Amino acid sequence: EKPTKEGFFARLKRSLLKTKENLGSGFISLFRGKKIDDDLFEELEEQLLIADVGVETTRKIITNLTEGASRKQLRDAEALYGLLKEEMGEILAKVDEPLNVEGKAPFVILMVGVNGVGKTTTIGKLARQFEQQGKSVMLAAGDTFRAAAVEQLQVWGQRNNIPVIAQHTGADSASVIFDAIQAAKARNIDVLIADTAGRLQNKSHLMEELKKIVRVMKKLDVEAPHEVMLTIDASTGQNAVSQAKLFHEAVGLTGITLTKLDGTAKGGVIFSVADQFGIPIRYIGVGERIEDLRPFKADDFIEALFAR
Repeated sequence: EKPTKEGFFARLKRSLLKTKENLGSGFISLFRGKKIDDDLFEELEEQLLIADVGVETTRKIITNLTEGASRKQLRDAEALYGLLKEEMGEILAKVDEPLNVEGKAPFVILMVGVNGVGKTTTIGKLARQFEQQGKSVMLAAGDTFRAAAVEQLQVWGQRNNIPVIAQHTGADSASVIFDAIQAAKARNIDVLIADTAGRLQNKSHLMEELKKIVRVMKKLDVEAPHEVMLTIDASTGQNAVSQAKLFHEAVGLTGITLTKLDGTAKGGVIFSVADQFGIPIRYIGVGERIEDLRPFKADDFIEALFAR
């Protein structure tokens, strides 16, 4: 066949099956045959919360939905579906801005996040995506005190013909990353992806470590890191929201990757993250393949979520 909108949406809809049970098309059974009254909005709120949309974001959706329904004096609950699609779409549109890594030498992505939420996999998928676009990639193994994490990137780089800058276990992360930027410049690398420590220290130590790295990058390039990317796991519920808060306060994020959307029946995390922080969501993980780490587009996501 050929690539088509229909084929793409068929797959995207399927990947969100579990989440669509409660959100988007999931709303249809909830509204069917009901009138609009306080009980209805309460049932909707409960459904939103159970899907991990989060109390504050749920409250905002319900308030805005109520106002919209009042402007039209809707009476039938079924008609709320369209307004909800619009309201939840508005939340996501504010953080729709795909990552553009072009035109730098190198474009530096500082990858932050806890270990175990898909950060290491996201590094591999992004590196391959950039190569598939015709860009050269290098990695920096900046999680220097975890031999396992360093060896993981080193072996992967070796097998995939991608250079990986790494030093002995216990090396200074800032120095590994400094050396990596230098190596990347010397080798005309388009994108450098730098891993960082995800075995959470205490907050002060996390802040110190990350600020140290950024400062050291700026000893070479005032624009590095061009992107500070958090990776969080959508199936972890409010853990992902709290993790975003922690890292955003520690270093200041510029982009978010949200993994494992296909793995949970409570897909509200994306709305909570969007609403709470207003940081662009660069990519969403909706499957195991490289291409399944999809650049995030709000309208397409909403269409898939709400399509019955």
